Amino acid sequence: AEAFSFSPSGFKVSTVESILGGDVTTTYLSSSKSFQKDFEALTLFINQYKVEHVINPTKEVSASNPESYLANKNGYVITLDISIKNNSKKDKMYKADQISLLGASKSVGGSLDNFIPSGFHLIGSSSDPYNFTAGKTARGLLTFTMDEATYNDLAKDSQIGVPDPSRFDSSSTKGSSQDNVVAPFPIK
Amino acid sequence: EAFSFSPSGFKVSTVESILGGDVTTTYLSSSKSFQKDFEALTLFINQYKVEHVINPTKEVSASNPESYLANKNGYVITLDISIKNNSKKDKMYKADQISLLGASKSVGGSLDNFIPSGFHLIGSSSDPYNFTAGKTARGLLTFTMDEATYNDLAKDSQIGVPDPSRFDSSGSSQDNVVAPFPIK
Ligand code: NA
Ligand code: NA
Repeated sequence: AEAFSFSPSGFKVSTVESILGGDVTTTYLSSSKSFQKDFEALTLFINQYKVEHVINPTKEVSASNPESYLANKNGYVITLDISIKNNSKKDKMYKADQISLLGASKSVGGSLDNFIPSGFHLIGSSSDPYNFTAGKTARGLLTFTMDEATYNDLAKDSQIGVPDPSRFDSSSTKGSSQDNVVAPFPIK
Repeated sequence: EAFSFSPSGFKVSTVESILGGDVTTTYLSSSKSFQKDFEALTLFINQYKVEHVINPTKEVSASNPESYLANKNGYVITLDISIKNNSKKDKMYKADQISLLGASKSVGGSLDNFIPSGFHLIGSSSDPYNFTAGKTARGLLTFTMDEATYNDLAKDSQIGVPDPSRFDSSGSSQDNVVAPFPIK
């Protein structure tokens, strides 16, 4: 496999190495579906994910680009291939960058941009990437970027926190009605 | 008696005043239990209580999120927290983005629900989310949930406290904290 894609072989190609250089290794790969949650209207699937260890990065990265966090230190990038299926007849909002990884004493927020090539972003609709068209399934990437200590903190019994889409639904007026999921999410 | 930050004052049930029914404090932590020094802000948890609400009897406006527990049993967890701004510049923080992280569920906080007048966490008179340089703000943060959700959290309970950097206009540099938070 030469170019990154959502296929089983394409997914193994390192966007991270293309950006940071250095010594990059895939330390964990989960190539089969590992999560499905049916909320009221949206179903979220995790199709596959990978964990990459970057040491001794060597490429130039714009200091203002959030990816630069790992341009001058070792760390890990965890890339998830996710799908959001809208089962409703109405468009629904979701903000997948609000998904987090939960470790022992640290948590890491998701990104819909870091280490994600054009063509592979999670986009609900052209009018608004956060608005998921009725009936459709959108597929794209979500990444978590961290230093080595943070990976080590998450290494055993990490979880993934997935907010209820109701947080983003203007008709929902009680925060306590949210069914926010916390699920096992091994990264080692 | 009236609510206050004293050890006995903190035990006064604002929740019962709003919901009626039968309200019982099932867990009480009366000594400082959490401190994190972020870049500019230090956040402390001074004390907290867990209250079980059974069969509320008082009317609550439907437009008030407190009404989540107007017609069901549940729990309200109230924290007394302080935020000190060690910087020479005012800093933003939205403490309602703190969450309780359970075994399989999480619950977001509120700076409004079940909090008595005079005890809100208010960073400054300009904007409650803006914390005045060199000052310490103190006030309440609550978490409201049904019984099943409490039971889930209580099995394996942590608190998630976001790095204030997320609210500072000027991501992986975030030092987001997860801390033990026993609630039974
Ligand atoms: Na944890
Ligand atoms: Na937990």
